[PDB]
Amino acid sequence: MRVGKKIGCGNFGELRLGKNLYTNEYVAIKLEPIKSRAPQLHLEYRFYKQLGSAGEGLPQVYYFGPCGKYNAMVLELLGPSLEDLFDLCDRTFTLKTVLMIAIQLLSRMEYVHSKNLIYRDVKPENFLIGRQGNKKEHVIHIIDFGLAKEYIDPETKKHIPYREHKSLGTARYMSINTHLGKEQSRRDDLEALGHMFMYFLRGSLPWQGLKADTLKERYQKIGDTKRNTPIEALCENFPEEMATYLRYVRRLDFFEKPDYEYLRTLFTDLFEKKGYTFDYAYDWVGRPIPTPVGS
Ligand SMILES: CC(C)n1cnc2/c(=N/c3cccc(Cl)c3)nc(NCCO)[nH]c21
Ligand SMILES: CC(C)n1cnc2/c(=N/c3cccc(Cl)c3)nc(NCCO)[nH]c21
Ligand SMILES: CC(C)n1cnc2/c(=N/c3cccc(Cl)c3)nc(NCCO)[nH]c21
Repeated sequence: MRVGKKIGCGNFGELRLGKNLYTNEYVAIKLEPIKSRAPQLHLEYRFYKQLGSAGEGLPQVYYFGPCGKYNAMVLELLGPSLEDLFDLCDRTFTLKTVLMIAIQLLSRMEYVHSKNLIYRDVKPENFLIGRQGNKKEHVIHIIDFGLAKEYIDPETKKHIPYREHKSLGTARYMSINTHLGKEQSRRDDLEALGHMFMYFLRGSLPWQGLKADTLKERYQKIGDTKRNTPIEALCENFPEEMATYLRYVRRLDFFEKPDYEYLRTLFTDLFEKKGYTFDYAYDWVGRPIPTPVGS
């Protein structure tokens, strides 16, 4: 409605509706308290700037600066997330929808990697369609670069070294090697995507809803269960290509450049085999799509 409206409640701050005075267009204002003892917003801004707004499926970024008691980052206003659309579609997606998502997100993640960044926060909440009117509703955008990292050193142009005993993104989708505390690299982004694709097809993953003693133990139980769930069991009654995908990405080496084209062709060949047309008729098309604003 009017600018200044709260349009999102984030983990580190909030999201408000703004206007671009140059165009009269609505924009998104991401806010983080200046008092934050774990500031993330400026890091994110710097990453967005390294990516640029050239490659498709990245929000345009306009501004970073202090705004009252907040730091403010202003960027392109988008539509709902894949998780919201998953909820709208009663928490399963068709194969056709999942393949259209997968093919696009493989290009998106490749682009991110091409800019020397690893993403490290794959989850459905972080992939948003464009707004309805704005003719980019078919485009799946990647957002939230707060957990990202430069994996090629700017100075030496060398890949970051291998390391262990690391922190611990989001437990539901993270790679097995992330659970083991290994430094994440390009492979881990692709494995998390694969877990997300299987989440969409199945409706859930078998390491969801586990009970723990503490956060530490839940991460442990989830990681243990991922290892104990064979890909064959995980992908039972879905096309073999899903299992082929998971095997490939699980078997990538730390420094290895993924063959993104191989993975996209795996899904495109299945897409053609099934007789599907890439018409952007996702499952949610024809349903009432949430919109952040009208005008
Ligand atoms: C690039 C980031 C800062 N960005 C841009 N647009 C959005 C966004 N748009 C909304 C917000 C509320 C409802 C809807 Cl349908 C879209 N939501 C979110 N997050 C969900 C908060 O409601 N992030 C957005
Ligand atoms: C009335 C308030 C809620 N409002 C409305 N629109 C904006 C706003 N819009 C911007 C700021 C920078 C670039 C662009 Cl394109 C829009 N920014 C801000 N704050 C960031 C710049 O001070 N506030 C805005
Ligand atoms: C691209 C830049 C010049 N730009 C475009 N629109 C804005 C902007 N929009 C506002 C701010 C306050 C109220 C309203 Cl309605 C819009 N604010 C700001 N504030 C930050 C200083 O420019 N910048 C804006």
